[PDB]
Amino acid sequence: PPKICLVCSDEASGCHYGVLTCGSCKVFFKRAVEGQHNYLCAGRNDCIIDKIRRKNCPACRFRKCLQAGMNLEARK
Amino acid sequence: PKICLVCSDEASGCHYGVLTCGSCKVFFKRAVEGQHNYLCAGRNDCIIDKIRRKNCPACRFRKCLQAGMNLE
DNA sequence: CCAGAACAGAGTGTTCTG
DNA sequence: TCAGAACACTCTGTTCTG
Ligand SMILES: [Zn+2]
Ligand SMILES: [Zn+2]
Ligand SMILES: [Zn+2]
Ligand SMILES: [Zn+2]
Repeated sequence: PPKICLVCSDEASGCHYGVLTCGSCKVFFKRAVEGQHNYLCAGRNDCIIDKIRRKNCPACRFRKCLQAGMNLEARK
Repeated sequence: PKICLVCSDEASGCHYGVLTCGSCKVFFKRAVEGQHNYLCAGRNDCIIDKIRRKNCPACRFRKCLQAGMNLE
């Protein structure tokens, strides 16, 4: 049965930083947590984040990472 | 003075028919030539400003067209 | 199996030129 | 005048490595 990234709904590769995610959201989260952490949404902070649109809004992608429970300590 | 009609950034001059910055100038050219299928993650109403213009090419491109940008 | 590094490509914006 | 080239920099996602 299918394993689904809890952030962008792409096929998940495994449990990364505590949450079932794809490889691209894994490394996106690590980069967001180590980066400028100044993200702006051009929308309403509800942007659709899927395989097609996840590049559009780093702010909403990162919000969904946090909301899903991702953390660098990789606590479940 | 001198404001980009697309993203509100300081405008360099009149490009492809409209007063725009350089980033919007080259973005528009790249978009017209460049095949792309742009899709808004929003409502097709995105805020386009100096930082936010990067987020939504679809809305940036739409504003470009609606402002009258033309390859001549 | 998973974190992190490394690699390569896409996207963006500036500088320079005539 | 502004269009184009091209350089330089950021963001992304897959493949490697430990
Ligand atoms: Zn994902
Ligand atoms: Zn958003
Ligand atoms: Zn602009
Ligand atoms: Zn949009």
